[PDB]
Amino acid sequence: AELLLGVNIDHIATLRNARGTAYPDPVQAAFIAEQAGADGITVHLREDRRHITDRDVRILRQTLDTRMNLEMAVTEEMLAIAVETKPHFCCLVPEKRQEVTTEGGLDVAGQRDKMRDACKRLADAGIQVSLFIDADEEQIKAAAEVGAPFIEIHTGCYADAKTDAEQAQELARIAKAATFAASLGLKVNAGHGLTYHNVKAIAAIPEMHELNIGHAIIGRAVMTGLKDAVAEMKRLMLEARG
Amino acid sequence: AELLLGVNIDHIATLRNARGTAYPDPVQAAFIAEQAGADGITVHLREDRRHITDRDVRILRQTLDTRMNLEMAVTEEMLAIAVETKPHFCCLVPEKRQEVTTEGGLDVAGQRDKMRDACKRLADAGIQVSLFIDADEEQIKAAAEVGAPFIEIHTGCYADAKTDAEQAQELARIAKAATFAASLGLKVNAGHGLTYHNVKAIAAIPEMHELNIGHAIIGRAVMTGLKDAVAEMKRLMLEARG
Amino acid sequence: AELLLGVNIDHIATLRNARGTAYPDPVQAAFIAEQAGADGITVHLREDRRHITDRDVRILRQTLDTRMNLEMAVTEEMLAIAVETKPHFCCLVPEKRQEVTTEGGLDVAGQRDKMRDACKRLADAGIQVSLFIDADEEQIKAAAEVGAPFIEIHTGCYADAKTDAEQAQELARIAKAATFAASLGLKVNAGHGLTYHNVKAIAAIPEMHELNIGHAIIGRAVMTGLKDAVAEMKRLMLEARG
Amino acid sequence: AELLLGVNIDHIATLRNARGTAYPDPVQAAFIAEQAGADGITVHLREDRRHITDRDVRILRQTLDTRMNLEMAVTEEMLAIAVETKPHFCCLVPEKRQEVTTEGGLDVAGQRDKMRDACKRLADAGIQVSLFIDADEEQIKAAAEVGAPFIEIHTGCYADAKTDAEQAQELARIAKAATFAASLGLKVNAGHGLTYHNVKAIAAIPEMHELNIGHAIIGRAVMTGLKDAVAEMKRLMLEARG
Amino acid sequence: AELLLGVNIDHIATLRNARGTAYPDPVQAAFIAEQAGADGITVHLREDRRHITDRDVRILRQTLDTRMNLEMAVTEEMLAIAVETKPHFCCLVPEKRQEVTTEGGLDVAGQRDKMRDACKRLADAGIQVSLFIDADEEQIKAAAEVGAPFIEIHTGCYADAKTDAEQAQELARIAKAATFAASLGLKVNAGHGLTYHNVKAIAAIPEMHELNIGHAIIGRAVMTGLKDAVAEMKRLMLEARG
Amino acid sequence: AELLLGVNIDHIATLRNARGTAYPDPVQAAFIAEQAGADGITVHLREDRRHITDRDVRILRQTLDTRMNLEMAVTEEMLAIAVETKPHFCCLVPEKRQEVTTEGGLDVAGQRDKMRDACKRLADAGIQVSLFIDADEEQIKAAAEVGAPFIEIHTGCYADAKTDAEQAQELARIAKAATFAASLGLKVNAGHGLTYHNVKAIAAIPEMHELNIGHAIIGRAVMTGLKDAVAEMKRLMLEARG
Amino acid sequence: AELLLGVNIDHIATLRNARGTAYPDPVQAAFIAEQAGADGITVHLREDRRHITDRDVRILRQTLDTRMNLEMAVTEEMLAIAVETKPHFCCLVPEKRQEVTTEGGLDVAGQRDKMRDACKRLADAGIQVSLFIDADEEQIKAAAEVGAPFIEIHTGCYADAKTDAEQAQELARIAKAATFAASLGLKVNAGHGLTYHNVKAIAAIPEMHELNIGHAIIGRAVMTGLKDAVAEMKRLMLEARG
Amino acid sequence: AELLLGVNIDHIATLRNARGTAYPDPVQAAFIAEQAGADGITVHLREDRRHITDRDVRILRQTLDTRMNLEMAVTEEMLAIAVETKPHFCCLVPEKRQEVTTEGGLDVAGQRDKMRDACKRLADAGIQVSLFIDADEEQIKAAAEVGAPFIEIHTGCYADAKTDAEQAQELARIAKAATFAASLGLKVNAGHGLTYHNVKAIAAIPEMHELNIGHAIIGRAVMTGLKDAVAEMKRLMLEARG
Ligand code: PXP
Ligand code: PXP
Ligand code: PXP
Ligand code: PXP
Ligand code: PXP
Ligand code: PXP
Ligand code: PXP
Repeated sequence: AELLLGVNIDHIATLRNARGTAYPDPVQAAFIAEQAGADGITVHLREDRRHITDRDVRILRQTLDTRMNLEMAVTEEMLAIAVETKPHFCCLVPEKRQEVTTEGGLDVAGQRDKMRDACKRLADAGIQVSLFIDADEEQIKAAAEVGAPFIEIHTGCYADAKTDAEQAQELARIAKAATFAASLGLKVNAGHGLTYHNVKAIAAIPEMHELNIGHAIIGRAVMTGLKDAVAEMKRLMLEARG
Repeated sequence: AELLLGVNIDHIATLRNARGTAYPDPVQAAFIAEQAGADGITVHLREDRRHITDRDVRILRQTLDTRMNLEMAVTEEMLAIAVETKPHFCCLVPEKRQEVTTEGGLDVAGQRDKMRDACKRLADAGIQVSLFIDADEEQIKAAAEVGAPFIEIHTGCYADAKTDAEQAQELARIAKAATFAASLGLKVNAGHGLTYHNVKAIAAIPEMHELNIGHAIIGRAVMTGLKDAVAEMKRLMLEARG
Repeated sequence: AELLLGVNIDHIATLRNARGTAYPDPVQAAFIAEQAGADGITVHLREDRRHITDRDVRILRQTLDTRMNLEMAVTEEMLAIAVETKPHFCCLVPEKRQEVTTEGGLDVAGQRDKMRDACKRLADAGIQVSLFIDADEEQIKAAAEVGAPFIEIHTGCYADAKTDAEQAQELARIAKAATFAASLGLKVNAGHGLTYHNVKAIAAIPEMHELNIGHAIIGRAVMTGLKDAVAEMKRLMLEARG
Repeated sequence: AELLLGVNIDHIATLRNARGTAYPDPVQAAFIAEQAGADGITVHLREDRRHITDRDVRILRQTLDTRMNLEMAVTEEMLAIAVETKPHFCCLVPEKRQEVTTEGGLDVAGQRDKMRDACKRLADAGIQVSLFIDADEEQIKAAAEVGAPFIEIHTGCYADAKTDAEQAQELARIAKAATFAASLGLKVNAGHGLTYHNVKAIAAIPEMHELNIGHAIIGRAVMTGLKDAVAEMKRLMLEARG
Repeated sequence: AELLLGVNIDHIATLRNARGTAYPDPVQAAFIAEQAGADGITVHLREDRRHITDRDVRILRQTLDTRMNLEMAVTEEMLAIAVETKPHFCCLVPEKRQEVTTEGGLDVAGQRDKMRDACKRLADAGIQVSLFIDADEEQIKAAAEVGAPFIEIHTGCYADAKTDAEQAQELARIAKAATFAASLGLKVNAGHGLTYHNVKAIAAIPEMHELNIGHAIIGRAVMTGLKDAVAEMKRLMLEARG
Repeated sequence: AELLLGVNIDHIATLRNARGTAYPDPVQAAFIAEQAGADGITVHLREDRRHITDRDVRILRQTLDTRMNLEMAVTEEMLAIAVETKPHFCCLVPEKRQEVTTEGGLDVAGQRDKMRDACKRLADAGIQVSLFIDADEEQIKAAAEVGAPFIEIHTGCYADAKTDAEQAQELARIAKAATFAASLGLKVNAGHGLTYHNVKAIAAIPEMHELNIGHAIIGRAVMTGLKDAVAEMKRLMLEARG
Repeated sequence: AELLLGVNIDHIATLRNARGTAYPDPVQAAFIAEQAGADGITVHLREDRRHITDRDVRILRQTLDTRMNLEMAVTEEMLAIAVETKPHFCCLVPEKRQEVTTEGGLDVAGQRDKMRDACKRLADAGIQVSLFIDADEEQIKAAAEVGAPFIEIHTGCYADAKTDAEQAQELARIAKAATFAASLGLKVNAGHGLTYHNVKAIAAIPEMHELNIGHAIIGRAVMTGLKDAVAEMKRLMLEARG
Repeated sequence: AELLLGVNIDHIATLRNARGTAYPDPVQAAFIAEQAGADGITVHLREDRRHITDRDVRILRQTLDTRMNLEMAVTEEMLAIAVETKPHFCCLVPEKRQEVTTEGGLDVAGQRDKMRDACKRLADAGIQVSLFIDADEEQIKAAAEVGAPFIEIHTGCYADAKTDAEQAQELARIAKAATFAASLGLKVNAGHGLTYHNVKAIAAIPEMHELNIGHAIIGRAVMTGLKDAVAEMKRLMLEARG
């Protein structure tokens, strides 16, 4: 099967929420992405509704032609929204109310019960769960044990590497983590900080199932337009695999 | 002489600052806009460097092929920077820091002395001053008496009008204010809230020298790309005048 | 006051409804059209929901950046839906459950009580009413007398003209009818059967406020794409006025 | 031997037939498609001529630069039309006058005499026959036994799969069925319900000769234009094979 | 009314007829032209079928969305074909079997009876006749007297002018001829040798109803593509009139 | 090494020569093609200067950025011009003057001495010689014995095959001939009649060095423009080899 | 009638001559420009052949579809080249210190016999002569006295104005000089330093016959490509006259 | 893994410096290239600042989203600039006669102490150093001996080959030199004179890390625009490795 691309459109909403106006509309962006290389659309419903809103989730759930990947913190509010929304995928992330963006991976190994119940609860509601974690063997083994079918490896450290060596070290760390996760029966994704110049090495990793990318695509889109921004990212991804 | 377009690129920076990375870069957005219909580039340096930064102003000042319109609050920090930067145009606006955007016009009539000096100060630097004000005769007479070459009428109320009637009222108000301003020897600009659907009626106002538009252009841009977004806005404006 | 274009996206749904699938989605078409020259989006909620559905109307009302023009028959059902949806505009038309399309013109002059009540009811909910009528001064006088602020002249006979002379005659007739309409205080729109080759003569009529075009645009769109189809239509319309 | 694409333009006519007008014209669509990646054009001449008409078939047979694949039910009428038109390919399908679309699969195993005669008759006129069947080895063995050189596996159950597991199962089933088909000397096509997101798994099946896709392409076309819609589909198909 | 453009597609056929292949097909070119600025499609059925064939006329007559302008010599063969074909317009030209192209205008003043019967015969068959003639008062008066509703002034001499003065003289000669023709009640067209650099002066002439252009459009199309080639010619024409 | 594309621009001239004007100009068409996938430009100087002229060869020789492939008949006039012009490649073909195009291959086996000298003569000028021949071993052995570096297999019969079977026969014949030619140390090219739909099977033949294609490319060009036409042909060829 | 644009392609050669290679080729740039809004092509053959070369001139003279405007210094070498070349226009420019004014134009009032001689000589050969001069009444009287039919006003000072005031002044001086020149029977062009942002004010001057623009267009072309850069400039010019 | 492309934007500055103006601006060309396939940007800061200037370097260092490859001659001025500039890469090149070999590369084997010194010094500052040298074993041993981590092979001879044979020879010599260089622990780049038609053979060499290309891309850009020129070059490179 081919490498999939999940396009995170949160930042379309962050441009909108800077004013009280309704544009640009994430609902439009999703249609564009889905027709230009996206295999899924991702939204992170933050507790503070900083960008994506309940209104967005609600309409997107009815308009997406592919499937929704709902990113959210593991809280009662979100599990409840998640269960009612029935998104195809749900990606559990850690979240501070005023963090710049998603900081690190979930602390699964240190909250086994909490994650186990959440996975169970989402799974009963027919949602395929993905735990966003660091390329960390302990967290990976834990994710598998709490029952999650997917993990999504945080590519931030790789993305922020300051030197070519630091970068190669993070790459290898991620590739090995991915291999270990698959050996435990997990399906594995990756995301955060992926760009047009750093994505191919990540996409070359065989175990990768889907990459979730947002900011870099939206950043290219304001110059170039979303359609091309997405098509270009999807092109580079398949090139790395061929 | 033709109606001019000033593109505000603040929101390119908004998108960039949502994260710690450097893209999208306001410097790229300016080249694009200048080559697609913009006659000048506007940047608003907020006290809280929310979006546009000193870095941005410093490089932009060296890369713009047209000219800078520096929107700023009337404070000593800003006046010093302006005198220092020598932007072709300077647009004085009220500011609070935690504001969603620039609300209404400047209280010029109520601070004649403070405005009188800033105008003289900036003009001695060879900068052309624009006072962002409400479509209010008291304020226009003030701006005139104080010596500012330009005023920029706030189109916010017109943009937010809730009914067709309310819109029409706000329009006639801006149109009558523009004629009045012109009769006092002021050159008049307009801006804030202008979109692809409400710009023409404002562009048709004879006295209008330049319209400063930002958010609606960036909003169209994440869908179509900055180039077409700017070219479209400019096309609508020239059509209005024709 | 620029000639406006209202894009009827009914036929996007005509294509969607031929199968059980959900694409093409009217919601996407609306965003494209509103950004390519459409000043308003029009949908005909038929008694038989052959294309636009309650879902489309419910979501469109939330995603439209411009304004909805709800075409509907005068029935208790429709009037209830309209009062609740609160479209910006509402266009009342004659409906025969099994018709190929709107055959043409409401009999207002013979149902003044019915139309009078409909108009008031919709106006009470804040909806600007448009009575779809033939280029007939008796019908027009009636529309004015019943209180509708708008009328839309049926351009179908003009569109189906079999000879250049028949066409010329229906043009003159539409033109005289529109001038009469305006002298009564009515705002006048026109629609049905307009094409890329017959639209200019109608757009040239000075009294025209908005043209409502659907089928020709969708027919061009499957070939060239909605964006260019809408833009071309709007371009020809503005050329006619110049 | 490259995977071929057969573009079914039935739905261009679906849009044309909603009115009395003659556009969009299937004849134009055919030229566009044949020049954008289509290797053959497909039309379904329905008993009720709801879309493609005798005119379309008569003109298409003269304007096609590639080859026609006539989809039709097995009736004396159709067989007579086919013998006279002499399409390069003919695809026999089950037809119920009022169906939404081809429901799926001919019952060949239970009408061997009928199908045997049809196949011979068409082959006598030089037409290469294709029996549209379900991924069913009994039906497939029969198609081979009756003398048809081609079969087209119905991909509808796979397209309408409600769960990833159901989908995976219909894929495996289509795949095993195709391999069995080939071992019998049959050439195997596939069609119905294929989309931009579900086409690769089908295109990857090595035995596949030509995919016949219609609705998804037209649905994308109203948005982006036929040319790009066909090209995108063909591009994804060739990527799956590589 | 706006200046119309009749696109002559003969040369699409001349490229085709250089081989025994069927491409490029005039039928495709006509659809493109008609959707890119053409108001009518012109074909010259030559006695030697050098480019356009009976097959072309026959299919075009069924596919054109606008109307056909049949150019032909005044011979029994053509009058008969013309009457059976019932094209909207028929343009009578003089013709040698092996001339490079149409050489000059019809000799109407010297074949009054012949032209009178031909006009009559075509007119009974409901065809609007146009006599292609030189910008010559005697020929123009004659055309009017023999009954033709249209004349088409040969722009060849203007097109071939060797010097700027020779050119200005031909321009004036054509403008005066056009004025004289209109004064006699004739509707007037122009064509032959019109290019992207010489068309505007011709289009600026008020009496001009439709320009018929071929070679230059096809010559640009091989580089640029027909759509743009036509749109560009149509753009220049309307510019000259505004 | 990759499969090369040689674009024959003769038919650009065909279109130009249909009239007395200078457009379209082969010189423009060459720049376009060289920048869109062509690795060389081919021009066939016919004795009757039907399309390409001495002017064309003289300027082209100075403007080509890649290299010229001069197709000519084996006559003294031509040999002299070739020796004079110094084209990188020279392709010897049979010619009659009133022929629709180049029919079959050169009779090399039957004129060994004449061909032996032309080859030696041209090679002494530093020109690489290609003998246009039929996929016939007798001719290939002849071309080998005579000293020509290259042979170009005539793909005409393959292009004209009337049935799928006949096509397959012609293909295997060209494929086996190419391998044979290669085994005798000849470099092999192919051409004549290659289209967008039959090129791949020929491109896939391993031994093929360069395919010379003209008419189908010019034919696509009047619709889409030379650039896309060439780029498309080249894309299909590289796909075949991959 | 129509304001004309002459594109100076000198800097195409400037980029080519930076190396020993032949690309980019001015011959190609000329075809692009002539089909994108250029009404003529300008090349300045410098004595030192810094950019444009003898071959450029020789070949361009055979490939231009419009006309050549040969720019040259007044020497015997150039007069003989121009006489032999027969360009349509010749623009005499200063190339040495003993030829220019303190501003940049050709010193005509100081070389009256030389110019009188060049003018008469070029004219005998059928070349229309333009004298490149300053917006200077003395030089203009001189040009009129000497026999030149055209003058081309140097817009450099205007283009280099450092302040708005300074710019308005130079504009004025050019406009006045244009009116003055016209009153003496001279046709007048303008050029040097014209850009996308300063051209409209110059285009609006009514007496302007043609604007000669080079560097800004090529400067834009490296980013957007020559076609759009030329088209855009022409569009801006026509907007200025509407 | 992926072959990389470094775009040299020197000639953007070459076109700008031909005048006193600031356009075209290298800062813009860099954003375009980095988003169109460039993996790095190269600027050669010449002692004479013929094209790239100090401001270019200073600003580019702050705007590049990828990395800078500073090309410079080995002098104290440049070493200090590079040390202070901290570009990611530095490519040492000959700028004076007493620095080059008879071919074009830097004479390392003849200035071993100087290079050993530059290499060590740049390295201490974190700059990866590349020595631009000939496909010469002696210079390569020297570069290895001296400590440089990279060499960039001069492809000029290969690019200027006058005959196919001559070209195959230089290709071979480059390939051998690449393998040899790699065997000594050096990473290797290539560049100078690479074009759209000669790059694939160089890209196919496995040891190649990055190709540095400038003039051909800018040469193409003036025609097609920088974005497509960069994209096209990158596409050709990747095709070569597939
Ligand atoms: C779990 C997860 N995956 C992917 C992303 C996408 O990150 P980026 O916007 O950096 O591409 C995010 C950012 O919210 C995330 O939180
Ligand atoms: C202070 C200020 N902010 C922003 C803008 C532009 O705002 P908007 O983004 O709505 O066009 C203007 C121009 O009126 C302005 O003066
Ligand atoms: C009242 C009215 N106006 C305009 C239209 C649009 O018509 P068309 O699809 O013919 O463009 C319709 C569709 O029936 C309509 O009912
Ligand atoms: C009567 C007539 N009008 C117009 C044309 C178009 O001429 P051109 O191909 O030169 O544009 C022709 C050429 O056949 C013609 O004969
Ligand atoms: C003599 C000759 N003519 C024409 C061509 C190209 O022909 P076509 O136009 O069919 O590609 C070739 C290349 O085979 C050729 O050798
Ligand atoms: C006489 C003349 N006119 C116009 C131009 C065009 O100047 P620019 O390249 O500045 O647009 C030039 C420069 O070659 C010139 O010499
Ligand atoms: C060391 C080096 N590499 C690569 C290049 C690129 O050369 P070209 O401009 O010929 O593509 C240059 C020329 O600046 C160079 O000096």
